Amino acid sequence: VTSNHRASDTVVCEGRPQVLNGRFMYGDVVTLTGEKVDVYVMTQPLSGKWIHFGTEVTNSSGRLTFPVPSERALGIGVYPVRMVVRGDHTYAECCLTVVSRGTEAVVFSIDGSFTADPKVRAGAVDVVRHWQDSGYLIVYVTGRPDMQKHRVVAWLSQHNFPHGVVSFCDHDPLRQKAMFLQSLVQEVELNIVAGYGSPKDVAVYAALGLSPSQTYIVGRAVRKLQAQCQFLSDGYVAHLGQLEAGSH
Ligand SMILES: [Ca+2]
Repeated sequence: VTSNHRASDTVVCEGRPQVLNGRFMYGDVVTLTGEKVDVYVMTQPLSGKWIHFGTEVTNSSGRLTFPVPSERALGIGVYPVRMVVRGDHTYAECCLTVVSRGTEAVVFSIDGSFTADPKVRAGAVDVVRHWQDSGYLIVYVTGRPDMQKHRVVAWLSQHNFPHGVVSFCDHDPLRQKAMFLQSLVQEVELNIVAGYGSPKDVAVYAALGLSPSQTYIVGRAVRKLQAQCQFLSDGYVAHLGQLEAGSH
């Protein structure tokens, strides 16, 4: 019945082609195939005024790829995006983040970093907020399908987690996470300087090229992983203290 539309938070380096993606489903029992969707960008992020950028048609799997015209390409900043289904005026929302080349970022694996509605680990929000206030782009990744974005984002907003680029899976979640982060590093030209998560994430970060100094993992240390990461045995609050007195 009710629409369950999702639009991908898109991060892109300046000057580079800007491409927005979305998927449009109802109830994903129903797939919105072959329907016109209008793409809006709030080019003045605090104005509340939407600008129609163009229109695209969803494919057989309800997906949408919309290219931002070069004449309308957005400068460095974060811009709200809304994709409206013309047929019933339902919509999805996501942010377009345009960054300067070599922008430094921090990755958090949502379930493995933040959970213990699941309860939130103590001091997690403050660590993320610390990284953002220190000048780092926040990137949230999760193995969950974007079908659940509506629930995930809400959770993130409930605990007042800082605004960041949120990325969701379709398949193997680890290959997707690894390759996605790789695409951030090579095609978006981000400088990922630290990765957070649970033990299963170590491999992923290792695949990115992150050193064990830069890989923070929750829960007491595990011997197989011994030289592959830093364990946050004492918790996020303690970790925050150890960040604040510089350790990174
Ligand atoms: Ca969650």
